[PDB]
Amino acid sequence: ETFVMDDYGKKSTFASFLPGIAGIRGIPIWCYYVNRGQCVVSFGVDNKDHAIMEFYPAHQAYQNVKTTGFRTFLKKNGTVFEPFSDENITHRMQIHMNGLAIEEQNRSSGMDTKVVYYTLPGENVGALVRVVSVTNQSGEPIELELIDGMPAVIPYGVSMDSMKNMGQTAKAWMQVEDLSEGLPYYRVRASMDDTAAVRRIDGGNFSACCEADGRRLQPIVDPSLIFSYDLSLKRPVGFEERPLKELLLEEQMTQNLLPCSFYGITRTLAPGGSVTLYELIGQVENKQLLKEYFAEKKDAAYFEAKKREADELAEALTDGIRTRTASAAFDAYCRYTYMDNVLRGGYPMQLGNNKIFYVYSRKHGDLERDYNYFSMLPEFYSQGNGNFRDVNQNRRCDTFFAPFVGRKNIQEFYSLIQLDGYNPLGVEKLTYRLSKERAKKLLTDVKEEQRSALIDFATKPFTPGALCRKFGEVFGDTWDETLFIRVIDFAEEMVNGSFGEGYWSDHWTYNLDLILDY
Amino acid sequence: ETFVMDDYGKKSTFASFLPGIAGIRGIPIWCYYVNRGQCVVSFGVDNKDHAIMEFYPAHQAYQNVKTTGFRTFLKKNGTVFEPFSDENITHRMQIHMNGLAIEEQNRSSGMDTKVVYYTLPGENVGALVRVVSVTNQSGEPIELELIDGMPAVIPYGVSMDSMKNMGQTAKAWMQVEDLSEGLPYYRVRASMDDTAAVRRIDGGNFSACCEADGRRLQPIVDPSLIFSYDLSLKRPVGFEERPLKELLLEEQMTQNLLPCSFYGITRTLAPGGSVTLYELIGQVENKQLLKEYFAEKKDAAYFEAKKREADELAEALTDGIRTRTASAAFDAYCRYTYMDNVLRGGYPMQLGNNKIFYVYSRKHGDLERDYNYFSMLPEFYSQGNGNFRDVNQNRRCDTFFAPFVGRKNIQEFYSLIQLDGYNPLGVEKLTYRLSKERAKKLLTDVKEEQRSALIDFATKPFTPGALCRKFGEVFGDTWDETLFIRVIDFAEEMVNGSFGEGYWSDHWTYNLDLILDYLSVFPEQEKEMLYEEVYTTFLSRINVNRRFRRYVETENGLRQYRALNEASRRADLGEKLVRTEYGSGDVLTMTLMEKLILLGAVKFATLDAYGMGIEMEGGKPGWYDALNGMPGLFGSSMAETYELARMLSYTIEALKQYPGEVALIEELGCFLDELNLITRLEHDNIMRDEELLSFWNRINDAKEIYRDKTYQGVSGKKMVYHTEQLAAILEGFLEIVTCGIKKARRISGEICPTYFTYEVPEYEKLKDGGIRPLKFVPQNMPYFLEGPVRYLKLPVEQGEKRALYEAVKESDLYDGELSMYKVNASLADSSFELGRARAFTPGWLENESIWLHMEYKYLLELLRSGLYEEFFADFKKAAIPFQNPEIYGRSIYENSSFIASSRNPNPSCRGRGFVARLSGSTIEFISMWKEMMFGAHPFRTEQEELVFSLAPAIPAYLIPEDGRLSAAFMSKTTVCYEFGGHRDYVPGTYRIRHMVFFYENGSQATVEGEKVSGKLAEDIRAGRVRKMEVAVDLEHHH
Ligand SMILES: OC[C@H]1O[C@@H](O[C@@H]2[C@@H](O)[C@H](O[C@@H]3[C@@H](O)[C@H](O[C@@H]4[C@@H](O)[C@H](O[C@@H]5[C@@H](O)[C@H](O)O[C@H](CO)[C@H]5O)O[C@H](CO)[C@H]4O)O[C@H](CO)[C@H]3O)O[C@H](CO)[C@H]2O)[C@H](O)[C@@H](O)[C@@H]1O
Ligand SMILES: OC[C@H]1O[C@@H](O[C@@H]2[C@@H](O)[C@H](O[C@@H]3[C@@H](O)[C@H](O[C@@H]4[C@@H](O)[C@H](O[C@@H]5[C@@H](O)[C@H](O)O[C@H](CO)[C@H]5O)O[C@H](CO)[C@H]4O)O[C@H](CO)[C@H]3O)O[C@H](CO)[C@H]2O)[C@H](O)[C@@H](O)[C@@H]1O
Repeated sequence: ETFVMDDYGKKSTFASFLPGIAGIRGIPIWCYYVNRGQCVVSFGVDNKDHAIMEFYPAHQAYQNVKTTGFRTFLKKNGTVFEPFSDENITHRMQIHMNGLAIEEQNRSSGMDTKVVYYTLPGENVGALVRVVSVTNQSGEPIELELIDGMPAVIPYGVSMDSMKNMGQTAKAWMQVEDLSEGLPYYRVRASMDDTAAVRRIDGGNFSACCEADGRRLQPIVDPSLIFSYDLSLKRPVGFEERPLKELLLEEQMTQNLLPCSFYGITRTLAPGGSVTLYELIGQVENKQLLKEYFAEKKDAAYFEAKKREADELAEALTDGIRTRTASAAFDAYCRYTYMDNVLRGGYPMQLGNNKIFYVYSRKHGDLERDYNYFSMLPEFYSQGNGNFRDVNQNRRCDTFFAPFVGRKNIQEFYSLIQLDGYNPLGVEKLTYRLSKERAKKLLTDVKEEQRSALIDFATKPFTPGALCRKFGEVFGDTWDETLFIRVIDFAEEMVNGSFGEGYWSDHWTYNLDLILDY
Repeated sequence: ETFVMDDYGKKSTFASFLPGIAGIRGIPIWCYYVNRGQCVVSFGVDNKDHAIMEFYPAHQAYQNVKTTGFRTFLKKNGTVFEPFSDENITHRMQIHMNGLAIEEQNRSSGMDTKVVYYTLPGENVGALVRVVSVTNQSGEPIELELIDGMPAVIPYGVSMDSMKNMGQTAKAWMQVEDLSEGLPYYRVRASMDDTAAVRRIDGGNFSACCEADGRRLQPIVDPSLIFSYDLSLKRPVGFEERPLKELLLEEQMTQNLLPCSFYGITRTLAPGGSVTLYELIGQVENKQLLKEYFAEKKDAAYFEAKKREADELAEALTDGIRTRTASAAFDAYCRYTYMDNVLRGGYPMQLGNNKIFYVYSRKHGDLERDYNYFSMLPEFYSQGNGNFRDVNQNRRCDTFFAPFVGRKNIQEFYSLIQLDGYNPLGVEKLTYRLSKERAKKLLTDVKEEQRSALIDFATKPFTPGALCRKFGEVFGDTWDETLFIRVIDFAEEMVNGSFGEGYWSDHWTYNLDLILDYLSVFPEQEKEMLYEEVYTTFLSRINVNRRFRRYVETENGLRQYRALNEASRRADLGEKLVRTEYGSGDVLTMTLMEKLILLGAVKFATLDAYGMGIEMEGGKPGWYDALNGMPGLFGSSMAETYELARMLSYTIEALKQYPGEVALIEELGCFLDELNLITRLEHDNIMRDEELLSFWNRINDAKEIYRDKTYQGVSGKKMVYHTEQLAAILEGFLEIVTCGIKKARRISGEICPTYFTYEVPEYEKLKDGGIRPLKFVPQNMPYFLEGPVRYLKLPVEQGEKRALYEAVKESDLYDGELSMYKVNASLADSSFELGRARAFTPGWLENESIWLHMEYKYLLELLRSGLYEEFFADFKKAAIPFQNPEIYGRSIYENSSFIASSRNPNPSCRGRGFVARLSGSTIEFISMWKEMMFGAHPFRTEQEELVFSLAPAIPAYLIPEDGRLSAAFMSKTTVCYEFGGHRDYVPGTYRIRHMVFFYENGSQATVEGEKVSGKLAEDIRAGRVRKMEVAVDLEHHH
């Protein structure tokens, strides 16, 4: 069920990505990786211009993975080693359905390193969980000092074109705050553009690291404390010159720089011992939500439960094509193909009692499809728009797997045919609108102050995720789902369709297949 | 003359660039470098999207210099070393005037490496020459295999945005051809864009490497043959695994890849031996030109001659400011400053017999000014366009160095002033056009086939470089320059000027400096300059809205956002001049006096309600560009008021000096009469009142009437006047301005203010839709250094200026530790809508930093006022050449935009320059040097007779032990002094004994005393004297 590659550093290069599914009640993110270094290039939330790690095409991703990617440094008795930096040392790679784990077995230094990547499922905050473990395989106790983190974090509010063109001047707006509390907040001082909503940048990027006991660690945001005069990020000269304890006591730059995030601990490892770290890198919209999320302590059990939930999510999503044949590769390929088809087209689900909804759909884009401008919705019940041909083809055999769909697809794709035989290119995401009298009749078990806001929001067109977020923000934390179900059920479907760019001559031929499949 | 830095890898980072001058007959290129790796980041020809090396900002340049920059690999008996990769190994760096050389001394491997960079001068093809030498310092013979080249070459036809966004997909169009011939050609297979001219990409990038013997080498274009699976370009795994000889025999990729260029040789070096390589990386437009260029073999003598020519080009360009003082750093800084000023403004030269041309000008841009879009012309007689303010300031002292220029600058920069007082932002490059009959008459000694093409090309507008290129392409290689000279001479000058983006409120104040600089050399031409009818008027493009319609009400209160009406937008291609008969007659001509009167009248009657500042109604701020939101808050500036007062005083003096008759257009005369009536009516009310509204309404109504009447067209009818009425009107205006300045000084405090910001609490809505204010509430602003700098120009007594200097020294504008003058006080207590300046950290960019331009302006104003001792004391400490190179973190011969002050939160960055060089302080330093070496007025006029005298003022720390100082006067005559002691020779404390003149024909002359008048002065001003000997206090003692 898993694919294992040995010595991926010396093999041919390829680019892949995580599925980025956070479930019904999660915030999805996008992450791409290559088979070089620590196998992470860029990731972020929503579309571009909101990326925690700078986005690169495939060539630049291959060229700059080992410098701007995740970095891990070790020191064993005055000598500094760097895992996943030398291809001669044996290393391995595993590709799960919804995960990625790599490891290295360095027989010279007698230490093993394992890194696990997965997306945090089913939480109000979208982030990328990262677990790092180091095991001592020598025969004597050792004194180990570890540093691990990301050397370049793009502050919130910096556009991609700005970063790639006017980067030197863009450093005037960069800052990092809240270092004493252990939750650094990366955002711009003021809006880059010369328009309204000045000093309105409230969202930011956060990073938190903790051990098994659950206590957070003091971060390092000044790259000059680790590399000193070396601006190529190739040698940790500062780490070699000075002990880790001294570095944490030194004053750090917080403004007019490109901030980083490194966490360090000091430990003495007995033979057979191990050290584990847990990290969370994500993006929020205000400090209040971030503070509320960390109102309860996070520990190892929480992270392992989240990892199991993330695996089970994909394993249950792709449970409708399970087969058994002579070769397991065939059924593994079948499951992967079904997952990809669901990811591109959209998984059908039954919403309310008479509505049909599609989730996980997105405008695809990757390190090789760099000409596209991908976009995702960072809220509950994630969905996205797409082209006509792709969505029409992907939903060809949707009735067979989900009998309750019926003839929704046929009506949807035959109502987009104009009187002259041509059809619009775009198929926008679903939305719902509620009338006046029905809205006033349904809302009879709520306070007037909440009722006014709810009836003002529900009348305008909305998406289910936005409705759920508004429900939460209005009712606090002790609401009921029956009201949401009734509002969705009594809502009215809103028509969809965008003209796009032009008229093709082959988009009309993919409907007889739907008719025959039904 | 050269700056040497040791172990530049471990020092603080900085960014610089080569001057990129290829001479008159060369193709210039642009190249930037940093103090990391091999010190080359990106270079190319023309603007961006045509770069051989990918362009990066400063941060990315620092981060990726060691990977995408030039790479050198060595192998000594199975072990691979890489020079300029480890900072522990000793290395050195030298910065020449027009070159760059680095070296490394590796005592472990016992090998030395030296790399030299320079631009190829005076050739039809622009390229970057690179010389690499390796010397064996061991005691035994070694077997050396060398590989050197560039790992990433951008094929011709790939845009920058494409490379930085869609690079993975863009590799489908990349290819490399002509590998057997040894001249690889990098270009795209077809045009990237989906438009016409398909398969028309003919230009490309080429690289050629040869040894001393002149034979070319087989290149390597596949990076996978050197790095193998290592895609990070960090380890040459392929080179380590296999010998060099085997690599050259293997098949290489030529399509669907990012090509590189590596050259390799194999040699056995005896102890003390050396190996040298020469390279050429450039860009052409067709293969035929490249083949023709390499029709003759290139060898070591050719390259060394080219290097000597490149050095001599700069050494001769900067030969007009040569001096000799106690410290060589001072004269080196003077030469560098003059070179930078020439590079930004343009070197004057005499083209043909009656034309004046400027070369080497460009739209500047560098790794730190990444927001600009630089552009250069890749042809002979290189030139470029620029902004109005920068070009106007850079050519302030151009007449002194080049007497033959005359009054070209004054006419050029006064013909760009529109009838409403504003001027276009852009000043495009010069161009020429030839008529029909003259073209057919001149071309009578050429074949018909060539004549048709020549007369078809010459009629259309053209540049001299394009004309020379067409001449060459038509005539082959055996033409004559007399035809080109005659065509240039008989060509007609074409008008220039582009509207740009918007209207500022400070571009008009940099012309009195030009007038005074011209008059300081030709004191007897004043009347002729004033009463010459040659100046034209630029045609306005956008007219400003009325004051009532300029106000928009928002939630925060009443604002001033709308400033221009789009309904009256003009076309930027129809006409660039103003004609009589409402646009259907001949070209309108006005005298200089009329222009001065119009400027004074228009800049008057624009004062704010309180009558202190001048409204910035053009939608843009003044000199301080960071506060780009001030015009939206009813902003006003006192610097414009001071400049207006100075200009009006000068105009009054000029009118009272030469009586006569002055003619003005009808509208200007009516405006002057109405303004005189308003002033005569409300002078009494102005004196005793705080807030003035009726005066503001009357003057704004008159100005609006005049502006709307004159915008749509002006008749050629002209009204005669006299001098007494104009003198009286200008005296009244000057009195009003002086009263306003006094009121502003009373209100502000101990230091003269610089800006004001009003807020109207109550307003009345009109029936037509406009908004009529009822009252204004002034608000104070933090102190700025520009205020006192402008105020020092006014003619006040010495005591007030000394008190102002003491107050400024005691105030917060004077940094304590650095002993320099900041730009402004704390802005943290002002409104948040001021602009981008409020979003910057204090002590960084234009926020409480040390701006060299304003500091040098203040020092120059101190010098001109007569505070010689204070000027010397402050210049000893605030000058760039006197700074500590370690703290400054840069060569002391180069300027910077600003220096971080003590307010910077990071202590380690306090006292370091930024934004490379080419700031506005170069012209300030040039003026300071001129007035310090020769005095304010070398030439005077009395009873229509020229008088020549010198009044130098040199501080004690510049006179050498032998007491001899030399400087270049008029860039042709050398003046040598002889001081008899070590003391400050301020004027009034010394007397000149005698002077000796050396004519160019060998005759001598000795004039006793200090005053020389007559034919000797005429010869001196005409450059007929080669050397002078001036003695102060007789001979020199111990
Ligand atoms: O055969 C292989 C595949 O070919 C594909 O066709 C490609 C075609 O789609 C591509 O078109 C280019 C446009 O995508 C490109 O779009 C531009 C935007 O990128 C730009 O905005 C970005 C902005 O998103 C970012 O934040 O900032 C950037 C810097 O400011 C900014 O550039 O806006 C532009 C203006 O709106 C917009 O045009 O524009 C290019 C130039 O016009 C287009 O060329 O072109 C490729 C090369 O020709 C094609 O290969 C097919 O679609 C695939 O099916 C094939 O598999
Ligand atoms: O106080 C410090 C200094 O501040 C400066 O003000 C800065 C201001 O000039 C800057 O304006 C930005 C524009 O320069 C920028 O221009 C855009 C172009 O870059 C773009 O074309 C490029 C193209 O050249 C390249 O080949 O491809 C690129 C990718 O496709 C493409 O982006 O075209 C745009 C549309 O025409 C054009 O706007 O645009 C930015 C966004 O509008 C502007 O912000 O902004 C800075 C930050 O606000 C200012 O600091 C002063 O000028 C200096 O005097 C000060 O020293």
